[PDB]
Amino acid sequence: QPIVIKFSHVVAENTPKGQGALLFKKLVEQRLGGRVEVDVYPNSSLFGDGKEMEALLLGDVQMLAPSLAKFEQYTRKVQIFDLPFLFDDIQAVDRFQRSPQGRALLTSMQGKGILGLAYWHNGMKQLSANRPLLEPEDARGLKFRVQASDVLNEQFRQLRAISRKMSFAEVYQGLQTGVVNGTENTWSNYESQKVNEVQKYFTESNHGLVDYMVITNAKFWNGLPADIREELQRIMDEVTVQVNLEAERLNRDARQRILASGASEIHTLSPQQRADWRQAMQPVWQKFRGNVGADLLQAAEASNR
Ligand SMILES: C=C(CC(=O)O)C(=O)O
Repeated sequence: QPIVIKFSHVVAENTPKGQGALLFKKLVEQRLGGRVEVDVYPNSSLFGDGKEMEALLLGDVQMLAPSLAKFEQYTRKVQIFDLPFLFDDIQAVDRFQRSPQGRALLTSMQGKGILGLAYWHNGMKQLSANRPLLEPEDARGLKFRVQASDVLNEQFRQLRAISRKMSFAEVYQGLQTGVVNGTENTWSNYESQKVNEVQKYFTESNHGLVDYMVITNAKFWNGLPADIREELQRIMDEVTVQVNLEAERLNRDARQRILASGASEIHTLSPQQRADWRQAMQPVWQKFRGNVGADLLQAAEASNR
């Protein structure tokens, strides 16, 4: 009789998405009277990148919240969120997500059996490496780990660097062993996974973002009793507010803990240095302009107002 919802993810528990998954479980327990139960599998403990979606389509899991950079095998529209320097900050991405177009992207993969339920924020991305990254030319010849995204692969190729798509669980070992010597991520991801132990230099570039689309199997979700589906959506909407609030503070704490370690430095780009990094990376947009389309790019650019 109880409907079971298995929510798998790849991040540590002490994170926006980690706390969000646990909060969803808690609120379902406190409000659904045992009619729904939620199991949460963090840190790739059940499924890591890629495999998670294969499992979602098979029904081995009922809920995921993957980075918006990881949907190119289902749609090419969500690639917009990966374009470097498109969004000035999370407030901008939030505006885009709220737009009619941003809301419609939650159904962009419905024909493949994937239903989006919400956007969760994590934060802006920074750059890391074993050498200082002050000017774009510093990235040349480095090997950067990226999420499984052609946009992100091309971003570093544009900087004359090598890109290596790797699952999130593999980043630490990849950097520790030299398979990669740098990467990009939020302060939360870096500190939660202790990647600062293997990256001496960080650059607060805010050159992109890590945000998530909470997703489910359309067949499973659309097959739930209406009253339960609606209540679960209402809970999810409350959980979204909480995740979005904790994301900001968790990212600030993570930065402080990295700076306090003494084993890693952080360089903050001047507005002009940032413009130069933007100038060097923005050419990549031309490669995806066709996939995303002029309207989405217009809406995203308008979100910076
Ligand atoms: C974005 C991530 C992980 C995530 O926060 O879900 C990554 O870099 O693979």
